[PDB]
Amino acid sequence: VRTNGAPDMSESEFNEAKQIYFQRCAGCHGVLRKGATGKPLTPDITQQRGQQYLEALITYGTPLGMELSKEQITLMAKYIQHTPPQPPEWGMPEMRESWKVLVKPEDRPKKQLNDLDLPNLFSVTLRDAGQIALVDGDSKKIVKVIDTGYAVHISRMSASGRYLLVIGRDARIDMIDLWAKEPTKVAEIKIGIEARSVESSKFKGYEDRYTIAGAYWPPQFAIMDGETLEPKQIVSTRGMTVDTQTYHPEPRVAAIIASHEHPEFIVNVKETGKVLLVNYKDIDNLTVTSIGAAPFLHDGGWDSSHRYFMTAANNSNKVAVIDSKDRRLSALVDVGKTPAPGRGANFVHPKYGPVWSTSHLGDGSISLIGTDPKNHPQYAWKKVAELQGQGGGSLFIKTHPKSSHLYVDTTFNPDARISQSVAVFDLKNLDAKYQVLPIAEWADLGEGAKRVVQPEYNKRGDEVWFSVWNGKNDSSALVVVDDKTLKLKAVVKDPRLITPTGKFNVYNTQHDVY
Amino acid sequence: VRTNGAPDMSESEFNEAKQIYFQRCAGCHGVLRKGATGKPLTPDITQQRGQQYLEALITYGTPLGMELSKEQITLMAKYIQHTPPQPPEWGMPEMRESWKVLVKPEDRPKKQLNDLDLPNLFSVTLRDAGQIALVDGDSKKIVKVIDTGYAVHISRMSASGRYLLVIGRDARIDMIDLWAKEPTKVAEIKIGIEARSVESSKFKGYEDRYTIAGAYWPPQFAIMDGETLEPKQIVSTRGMTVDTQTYHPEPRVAAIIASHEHPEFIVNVKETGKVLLVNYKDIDNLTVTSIGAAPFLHDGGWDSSHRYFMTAANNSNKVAVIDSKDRRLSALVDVGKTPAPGRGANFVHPKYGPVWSTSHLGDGSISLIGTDPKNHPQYAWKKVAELQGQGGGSLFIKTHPKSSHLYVDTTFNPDARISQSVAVFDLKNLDAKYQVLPIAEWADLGEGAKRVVQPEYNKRGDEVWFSVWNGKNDSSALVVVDDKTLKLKAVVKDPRLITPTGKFNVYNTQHDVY
Ligand code: DHE
Ligand code: DHE
Ligand code: HEC
Ligand code: HEC
Repeated sequence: VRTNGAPDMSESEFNEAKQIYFQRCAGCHGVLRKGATGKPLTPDITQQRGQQYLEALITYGTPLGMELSKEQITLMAKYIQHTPPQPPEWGMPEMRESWKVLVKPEDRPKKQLNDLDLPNLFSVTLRDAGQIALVDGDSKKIVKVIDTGYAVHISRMSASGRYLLVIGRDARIDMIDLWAKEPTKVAEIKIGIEARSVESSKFKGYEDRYTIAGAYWPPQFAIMDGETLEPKQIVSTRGMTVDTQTYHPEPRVAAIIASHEHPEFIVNVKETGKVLLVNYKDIDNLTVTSIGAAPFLHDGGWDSSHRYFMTAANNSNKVAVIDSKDRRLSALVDVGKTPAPGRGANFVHPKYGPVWSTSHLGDGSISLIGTDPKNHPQYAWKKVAELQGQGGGSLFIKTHPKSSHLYVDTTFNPDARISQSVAVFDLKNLDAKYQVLPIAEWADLGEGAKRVVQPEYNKRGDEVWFSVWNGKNDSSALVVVDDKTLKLKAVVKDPRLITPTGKFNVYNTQHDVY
Repeated sequence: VRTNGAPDMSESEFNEAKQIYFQRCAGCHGVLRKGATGKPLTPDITQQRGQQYLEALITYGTPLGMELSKEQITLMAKYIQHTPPQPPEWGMPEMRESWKVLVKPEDRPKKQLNDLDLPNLFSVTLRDAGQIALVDGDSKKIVKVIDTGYAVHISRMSASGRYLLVIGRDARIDMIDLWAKEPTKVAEIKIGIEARSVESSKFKGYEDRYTIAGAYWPPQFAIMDGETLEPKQIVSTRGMTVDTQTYHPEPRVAAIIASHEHPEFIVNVKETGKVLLVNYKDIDNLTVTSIGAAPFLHDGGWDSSHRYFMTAANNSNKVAVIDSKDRRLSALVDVGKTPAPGRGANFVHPKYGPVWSTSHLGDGSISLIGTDPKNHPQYAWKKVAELQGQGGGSLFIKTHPKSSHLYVDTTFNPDARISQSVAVFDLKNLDAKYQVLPIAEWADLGEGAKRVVQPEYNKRGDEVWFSVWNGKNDSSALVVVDDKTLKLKAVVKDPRLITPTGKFNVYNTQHDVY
């Protein structure tokens, strides 16, 4: 057991110094030792550190985000310097053992045990901390900090409006009961090594029946019981591509959305460019429909009518329209460079009719795609208009049926001021340019990167919440703006609020209000 | 580039001395250098041969079944001594290039151009020769010897009764027109590295629309146009198992049968134990239903009513009943050791009603499973009776609706006499023991292994054809018996008849007459 220029020793040691890498350095440091937003563990940045320094750093840790014997550390040190490993296959045993039922279905209350205005609660992600903050929308006070998995990507609500599903990027799901005295974890499970999406069944006759979770590694998605989180089925997404029709060993599972028209899960499988329609009717025998879209599928959401899944194929610069009723690809609308909608933004255009919008990453723009074939067939599935935001590097854009301004964030732009503000449009005059809201400046944080991410409204549609994403150590905040006035309403600040990313309003998430 | 005790040299050479192994030593010598019925190429039987002898043997060949420069031979010699390789991924380019249209659909005749009694022709496989013999059923004369791929496993008829599909174990399919002056190849294609089954669409509204072929390597099946053999879709079978629900990197595609009730292909995926129902309605978007059966699925066939696919799960010692109408697993009937039906044998029992039978490999016996839930529900999906053949190592068993004797071969039994004869039962008295027919002795071949394989009837149901499978060099024959008399009718002998294995009667294969 040898690499291209670092300590080489054999056997057994390879298998174990790497099983110790996937211990609690799997989700933190990556699958192929990548390491987004932190400093890399790629063979060369680490070989430069050395056989002496690496032992030291692993042994005492560091103060920005750091149990093992001297022998296991000497190991990890000579072995992170080695050729990159063979990522484990996470099957049913590994998944059924990680399954822990913290509270039984009968032990759980029949009705609410708190004064909490549940539909107006915010499930805020605390990335680097590996927890979620249950912030109140009126009092602007953190009601409860719950211990979850690492870097909770998204939070989904169980259609009923009772349970809160949260998934870590380390593939650890946690179910939370919002009806308990103090809302705490009632079930947990690890569905892979690295994941992104969790989702519950939301069709007519199944509200909360099954829970699905998509994984980045292994290329699979796992279906569970939507009450106890009991693994029932696991399906591999390894297969042939849509473009070149060739084999691909790692087609990652991206976004998932429950079909409201049929008993299915609409699963975005990235690299292959196939949107899977996973029928659950008969679960011990799965029926999957492989709808070819466009390569590199990513995020997206529902249109105004909950019929069309508007997904972004980012490295193809197209938006795929999935018809959830007729179960086919409606069109591959060509949009600008690297589209990134999140769930998207739905409003009613005066001169074009009901639309769905998306901000971009390579380009800027906000493409307006028509979502109505019945009353506006000449505009549906075309980039009819086009608006212009501050610049590239945009992740989300938001709107609400209650009132008027359209918000587009720009989290990853090199221009400091742009990456610390949002472009607010007025729908009642689209030819009018945006108003730059100094979100991060209003926060009064002082020093840091102060990146502005995700515009998330409250139930009522009067407030718009922002996350000022700043380093683990730096002062981070949540900025609340009044939609009608366009002025600052409040700033939620706290040291427990370590790296706030995604904020999910319970009602708005549950009823898909975007 | 080094192994555990043989010449080691680097780079480039690994990739090429192995691309030359998959040249024309892929189908002949195996995927992982296995090598059924010939002497192995496993690292140790070959390392013992030596760096000097291997160069010699590859350079001059041998007289029992054997272009490259001295450098490429020196290569192959140092490199077959190396660690076993990384089997290529055969995608769409490699498959679309291998596609050759030898005759256009318009160039082909509107009606027959020969005196041939097409429904009573035998497509006989000549294994080691890599060809098929079109033997006549009345005159017992080879009408045409056609050049195909290596070791043509099965031969399937296009529902119409016009085209003859033949697939090599080297995954080379060849379509043959039986209406041409001299029936020759009208289309060919290579769908993988190693395959077994080919099949055409046989449901009500699709007779000859699409052609499917299952592969052992890569774990996939390819769907083509049933007229021109145009690759349209390729699907990977790599996935989770049914028993332990764990990942498996090589679930081999075994038997395939076209559903006569729905627009589907019933695909047996071995290792995973999943019987796939591949819907073709909309081909650019495939709907697959994963019906869990029992691990290690293999062969099988239809019942009397063409409704139930009776497949054998050999290393599970069960027979899975697939309902092609209601689209579910009907039952997992427990049978004896290592079941091997082929397509099976269907007859009407006097005291139990319509049944399906299967001979075995580990055990002997012929298990009788009831195939009627309507008139005989108390016997359906149970091993009601049980008959006894000569011994273990049995591959096929046959019967015909016209007349009375049931034949069970035994090709792989150590007892020479047993492996050279067939057990003939009388259905009109099942308590009566079998009559041992000295098939290979009647052939008058003299020296050899003289293995008896596959009882195949003629259209009329009066003759029963056997294949006396003897070595490439030895004298091989086809023995024809008269079913009514149980005596010898004729013996087809010829030197072109090198290793006769599977004999397929055109009408009997087409209309699934077993
Ligand atoms: C597949 C996917 C979804 C859709 C889920 C769904 O709705 O079913 C999604 C949505 C999301 C949403 C959902 C918002 C919504 O309301 O729609 C949030 C909060 C979010 C926070 C982040 N995303 Fe996300 N995102 C990825 C994956 C995804 N992001 C990546 O792979 C990527 C590009 C790289 C990575 O490092 O993981 C990435 C980076 C980020 C971030 O950097 C964020 C800001 C911080 C973080 O935690 O990593 N992503
Ligand atoms: C999956 C499969 C089928 C069903 C196809 C269908 O109907 O869709 C089948 C049927 C068949 C049938 C179909 C007969 C029928 O009418 O049902 C034939 C002729 C046949 C000749 C052989 N079979 Fe076969 N057979 C395999 C695979 C299969 N055999 C193997 O993998 C195995 C065990 C090992 C191997 O070496 O390939 C194997 C060995 C053999 C032989 O040794 C035979 C006698 C000679 C040869 O050519 O290799 N198999
Ligand atoms: C588990 C056995 C491991 C291994 C192999 C390493 N880590 Fe971590 N790591 C993480 C963070 C946030 C940092 C950056 C902040 C800081 O250093 O304070 C790091 C950095 C490292 C390095 C050094 C990088 C360099 O400068 O070259 C190395 C060699 C390293 N880690 C190895 C995060 C985490 C955790 C997230 C809380 C956890 C747990 C781990 N690391 C675990 C391990
Ligand atoms: C392609 C580049 C190759 C390689 C690597 C080899 N063969 Fe063949 N082989 C086949 C048969 C039928 C035999 C047995 C009969 C006989 O030897 O006459 C063999 C045997 C070998 C051996 C030697 C086995 C031993 O005694 O140790 C080796 C080293 C070997 N082959 C290498 C069949 C075929 C073919 C089927 C017609 C083809 C073509 C190839 N072999 C091609 C190659």
